Amino acid sequence: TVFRQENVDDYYDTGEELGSGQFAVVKKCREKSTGLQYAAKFIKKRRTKSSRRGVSREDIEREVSILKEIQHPNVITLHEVYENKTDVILILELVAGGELFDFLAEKESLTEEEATEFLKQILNGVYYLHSLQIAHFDLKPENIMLLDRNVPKPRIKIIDFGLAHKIDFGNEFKNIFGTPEFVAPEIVNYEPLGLEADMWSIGVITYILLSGASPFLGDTKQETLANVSAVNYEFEDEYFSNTSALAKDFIRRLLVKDPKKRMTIQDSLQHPWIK
Ligand SMILES: Cc1ccc2c(c1)c1c3c(c(C)cc1n2CCCN)C(=O)NC3=O
Repeated sequence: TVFRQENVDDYYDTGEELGSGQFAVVKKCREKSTGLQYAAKFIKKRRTKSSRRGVSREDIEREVSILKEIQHPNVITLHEVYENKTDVILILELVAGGELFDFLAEKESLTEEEATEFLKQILNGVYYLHSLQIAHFDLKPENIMLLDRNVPKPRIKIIDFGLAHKIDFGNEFKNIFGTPEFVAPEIVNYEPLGLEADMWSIGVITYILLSGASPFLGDTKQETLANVSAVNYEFEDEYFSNTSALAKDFIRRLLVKDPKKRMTIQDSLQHPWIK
């Protein structure tokens, strides 16, 4: 697909850097015509099959494709897409609030009820995504951003659709992932994937949201992958002493090895802990 060929620097005033990845850099920017602030994600094109650097066109095309289809309050919105000889620039909505977990670290421990306030927003967004048969495939704290952190009840936005996929009938999908600590066993054992994987991550995220401790993070990468696969974790009284029974039951119904037995996003919204 053909993207905007004009130089992004002709319509935007690129500036400060917000974050860096192996094949991408996101800089803050200001649109010249509106004076509005956005986020500029510079994805490095592979532009040479043999090369293991840069991202493949197919992968970029897919993220853009999914992004273009998204339109929900709890999901980042794609503004424009430019490209030149080396990069594909995605002008994304700006979540000036930064990471939800950084904002939370700056306040007194949230009550379980307040924690649920944020989690619900996450669920809403994932509810939208799964309703569109789209799996994020990379849900993790760092991808839970805040639109504005200087407001009564800050809004959360799910970002990074680089791993997102359009789950369609007819053909199974084997593997694609990131951080072991947050992926589901299906991903670890390269077994067929689906919307269930996102639900697993949700359970992992709520667990951290409540205890502040990761449920599967081990000493070595291998240990984590083994912890996740063996689906072994615990609600050690040290961290889950002030955690309701309903809270734990929610996490339990999500941290299930067998996908078909795991709670669906529809179920989670109806769970008594969420009410
Ligand atoms: C205010 C702020 C700070 C850091 C940001 C971002 C925004 C940010 C943004 C986006 C992405 C993909 C990465 C981003 N990062 C990198 C870190 C993501 N955990 C994005 O799509 N919008 C952002 O504001």
